[PDB]
Amino acid sequence: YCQKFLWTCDSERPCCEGLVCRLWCKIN
Repeated sequence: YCQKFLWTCDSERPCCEGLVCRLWCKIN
């Protein structure tokens, strides 16, 4: 799955649509 908001993402792990992969997955 994509990483949920508080689910810290890595640049190897995609963020959900509308979310940016910062330190953690941030919503726009």
